[PDB]
Amino acid sequence: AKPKIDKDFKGKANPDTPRVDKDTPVNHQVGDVVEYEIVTKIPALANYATANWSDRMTEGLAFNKGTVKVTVDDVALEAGDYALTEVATGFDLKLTDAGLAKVNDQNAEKTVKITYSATLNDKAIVEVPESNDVTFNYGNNPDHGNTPKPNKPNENGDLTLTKTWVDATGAPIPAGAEATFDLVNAQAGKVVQTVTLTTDKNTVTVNGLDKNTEYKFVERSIKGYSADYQEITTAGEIAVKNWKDENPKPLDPTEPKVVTYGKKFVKVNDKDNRLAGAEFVIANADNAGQYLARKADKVSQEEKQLVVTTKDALDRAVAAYNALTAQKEKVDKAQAAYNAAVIAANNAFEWVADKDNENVVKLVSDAQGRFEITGLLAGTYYLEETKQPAGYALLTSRQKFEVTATSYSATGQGIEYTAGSGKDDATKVVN
Ligand code: NA
Repeated sequence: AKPKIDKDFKGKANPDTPRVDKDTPVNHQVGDVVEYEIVTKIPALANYATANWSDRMTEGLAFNKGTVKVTVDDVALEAGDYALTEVATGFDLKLTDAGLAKVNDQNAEKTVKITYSATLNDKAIVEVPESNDVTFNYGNNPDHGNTPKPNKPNENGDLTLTKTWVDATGAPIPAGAEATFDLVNAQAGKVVQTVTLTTDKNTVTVNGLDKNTEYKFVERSIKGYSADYQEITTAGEIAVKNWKDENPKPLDPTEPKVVTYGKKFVKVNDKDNRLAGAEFVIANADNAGQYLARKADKVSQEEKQLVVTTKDALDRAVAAYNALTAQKEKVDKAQAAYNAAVIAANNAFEWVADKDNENVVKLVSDAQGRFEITGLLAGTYYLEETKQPAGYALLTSRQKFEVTATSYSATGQGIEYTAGSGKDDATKVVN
């Protein structure tokens, strides 16, 4: 009777028997190309006027335009069978009359498969998942529904919902019913707040949200109305239009999640004094092996140049600081600028045999001894010091560290990343 849907990583999707652990994010490294598949079962003897799929992704996943492929019963559709619209944050794929004829009026269940990919990018934050979000909007009447578009709150934590209503022709009409929405953290898929719009007030502001987190208002199905989520035009505002299409509720599968990991370090001496200007690379073995580098063909000339120029300025700041008596915030700022340039340039990682390779990632301690690495797979890695802090001997041994699902954030480690934090969330490196 009703169609069935699932979305998962390529090869895992199963509309009949969806995977049990979907909610648990799968560890990837920055630059990974994540392959997705949507599988939809359409019943025999269907007579749909609309069969539309739409997907929107959180900002750390860059939809790869041109990667969409669609098959029915493992047979490729023709260009004329669907209308595909691609945007920075995803796509909409709508069957034309020609495409509908291939899933309608069939004597057996039809299986639609849509595959595509997205690239995990440098906007991803360690331990915060990234996600897509597919909705299948269908019915015997034309349907105007689509998938939610995630959005961040305004600077002060406010996110506002506005709802309007139209008939099947697009003409405004009064609210047809009370409308309930679940405000969902779009990264993790957890509901944070439920709101209800009465028939006389079509807007509501939710306060206290995280300005660096994406959310979405997911409409609970209202009988005979389809939810058309408007493109995002500004932070802190989400608009929804309800069409009186008189179609069934849409299909809304449980999407998988991806996540990257990281590690924090503090450079100190034997008295726990924090040291600026120590430089390190990362190796994949306790001796020999390879070193962590950004992939040269995935980084622009401008991105590479910024790493170099900010490093030069950091070198100058470290020099000027080291000249000061015990009795510079300049170092911290310069180091943060360099760190930001490194993150922006680290679009993808690879392992290289030559530690002198110009693309090898180089970490530098600030005036609080701090340095860090983000965007990694879990594993056992090894720091190698390449430049000692002024006045100290070069370390001779590599230092083992473990990257895990909580290694960036957890206490129970060597030292406070930032003194006084109360969290021992960094690896201690002693000079
Ligand atoms: Na969905």
